[PDB]
Amino acid sequence: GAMAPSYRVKRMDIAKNDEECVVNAANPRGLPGDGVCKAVYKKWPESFKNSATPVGTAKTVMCGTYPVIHAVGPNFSNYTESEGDRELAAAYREVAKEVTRLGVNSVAIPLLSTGVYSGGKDRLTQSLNHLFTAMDSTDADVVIYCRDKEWEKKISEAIQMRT
Ligand SMILES: [Cl-]
Ligand SMILES: [Cl-]
Ligand SMILES: [Cl-]
Repeated sequence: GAMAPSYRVKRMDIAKNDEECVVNAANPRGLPGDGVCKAVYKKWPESFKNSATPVGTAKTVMCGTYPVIHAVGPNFSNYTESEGDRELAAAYREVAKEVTRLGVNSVAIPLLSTGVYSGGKDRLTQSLNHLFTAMDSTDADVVIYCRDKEWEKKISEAIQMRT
């Protein structure tokens, strides 16, 4: 575990992370995809061997010894708000199980279902709160990666609020 487990946020490409493993915002079919998923495919293509997994689950595949945790958030275009909310919470719970199983001291994580799977809605708070629910009981240093300047400020505020 980390000596003083923390949350941090950085506004940069998660493919350039300084953590011991990465969470991919994957699609269920293990396809190269768009956004975070395409950056992850370019950086760690070997990790897409048998990475297909259902919505609401996470499947880890090693790129060398570097773990890529493929976490499949729901696409809110297809799911009801209710069912999507349940699957998004479940995906993060499976990420926490994988991070724990791997014994890493740090993890790089995007906000699941906030980009092309958001169904055109702002889900910063929904996705971040489900991240916290899952990861709060883990002792890994969590580093959240985002691309928008205003999102960085809002995520930083939410982290600092809890102290
Ligand atoms: Cl960057
Ligand atoms: Cl997304
Ligand atoms: Cl963002």
